[PDB]
Amino acid sequence: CKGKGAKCSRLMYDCCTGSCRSGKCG
Repeated sequence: CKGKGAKCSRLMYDCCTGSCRSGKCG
């Protein structure tokens, strides 16, 4: 996963916190 605030993609839940937030994990 990525650290909340890490550029993510369309939507593939790759955050360590939750989901994407405006293109940034969160």
